[PDB]
Order: sequence, then structure tokens, then C-alpha cells
Amino acid sequence: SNPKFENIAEGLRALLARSHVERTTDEGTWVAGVFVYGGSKTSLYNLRRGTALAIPQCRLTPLSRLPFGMAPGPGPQPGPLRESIVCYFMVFLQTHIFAEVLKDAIKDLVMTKPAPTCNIRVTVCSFDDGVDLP
Amino acid sequence: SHMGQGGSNPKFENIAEGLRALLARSHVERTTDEGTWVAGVFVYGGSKTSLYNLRRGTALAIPQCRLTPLSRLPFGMAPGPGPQPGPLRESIVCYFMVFLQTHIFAEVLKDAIKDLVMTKPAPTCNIRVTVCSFDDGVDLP
Ligand SMILES: Cc1ccc2oc(=O)cc(O)c2c1
Repeated sequence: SNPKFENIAEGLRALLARSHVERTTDEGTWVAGVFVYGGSKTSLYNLRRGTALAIPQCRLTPLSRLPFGMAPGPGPQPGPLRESIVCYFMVFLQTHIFAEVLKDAIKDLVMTKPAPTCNIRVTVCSFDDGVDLP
Repeated sequence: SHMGQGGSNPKFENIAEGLRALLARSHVERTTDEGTWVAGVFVYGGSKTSLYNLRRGTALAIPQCRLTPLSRLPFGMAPGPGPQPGPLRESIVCYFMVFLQTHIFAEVLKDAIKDLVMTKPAPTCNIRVTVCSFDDGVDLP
């Protein structure tokens, strides 16, 4: 009933089906993830919905906003709390090996789409002590 | 030290002062020439108000960092009910993330937050924190 989200999920599944790495552990801890940002608010939201369908084993934050980085020139730098218009979401995962596969799959999927979707960025991230999701 | 009207300061200002005191013990690099955002601390739990105060105090204490807004965590094992797929369901537990340019400073800040919140009453003392690492950095705008 949501063909847009399901079609993104299918694109992701086709890429993910080409690898067979473990997505869960007996420990069950949330120790890795992918950090997904840019594009546009709507395109990121749509990707998030498709990720949820394609990967039951993950957990997702809502969209939120990124702060600014460094400003060029002699100043002023932005305050740490200032919010940009660029959005992000986090995917929590139980294995780093699958985080790497998902990062590769997102990169491969979005590059086949027109802007702004192709401007979505992704990096693997790790959590030293895990995140105790409730 | 400075004292506001009536002999008290806001909680976020006292957090800033506490963080400044703890961080002053560690003379580690906070920035790099490359200027890339490769590390962070992920802060969660407590309550929305206690995280709000911690976030505001961290910003006041550390100009070299960048912070996300407060947001909400998904569930772990066995998510709560909802019409949407399990991975998307939101708990009532909140979080924010601090981005940093060095891994050592993320470690120092993680330890400072842990030490500071342990001195505060519940629910602030229930705040949790882990260092995180971004393999390719985050290209903040
Ligand atoms: C793979 C992907 C991700 C997000 C998207 O977001 C959109 O708005 C339209 C899409 O075709 C799309 C595709």
C-alpha cells in the first residue's frame, strides 16, 4: 500500500542479497551502525522507510538535524547548538560486518537516482561501549 | 565563582562549570589541521529535561564541538506496539550526539560526562554515554 517505500526496500534488498554476512549476534548488543545524512529531508525519510522494510534486524532513529561544521575565514565559528537544514538518521546494528555491507548498499542504491537522492551520504559508525537501546 | 540572582545558577550553567573543571585536567588535542569530524560521544537516557541541561551545558563549555538536537531512540529487543515496522518504532528515551575532531577528546569528554552526572540526583545520574567513531567522518555543513 506504500509502493514508494516498498520499491526502495526492494532496491536495497537486491543489493543486500548479494552478501551473506551475519546481521545479529547471540549477545544482541547494538555496537555498530550507519550514519545517513544529506540529500533532502523527504528523500532521507523515504530511504529510512525503505531501510526499515528491508532490514528487520536494524533499529532506526527518527530524522533529526545536523549542526554546522567549521566556517572558513577568520571567524566567527558557529555555536555548537546551531542547526543546519541538513538532516540525518542513524541505523543501529549488531555487527560491524553488516554495517559495512549496508553502507556499500546505500551508496550503490542512491547513486542510481536523480538529485537530491544521489546526494545522500553514509558512513559506518561504531559505538565503543554499545548503545543500550530500551 | 559567579553566582546568579538569589545565590543560584541555572542547571545548565552549573553543568558547564563542572565540565570545564573536569576537562581542565586533560590537555589533549581538540582539533586537527584536517578539521574533520571523525569522533563523537552519544549521550542518552536520564530524562528529556536532564539531557536538555547537559546538552546546553556541553555547548557552553566546549566551543570546539558540535551537537545534534535532542531526539528519541528506537527500541532494542522486542519493540513496543505500533502500526509501523518494528525498526522505526520510537521509545520515550531521548539522546543527542556530540561531534568531535579527535578520538582522544571524545574519550576525555565521555569520562567527564560520566563523572559529572554521577554527582547529580536522579534522573540525571541515569544518563549514559559512549564514544563513537565515524569511519569516513561526517561532512557537517
Ligand atoms: C533509493 C532511494 C532513496 C530515497 C528516495 O527518495 C525519494 O524521494 C525518491 C526516490 O526514488 C528515492 C530512492
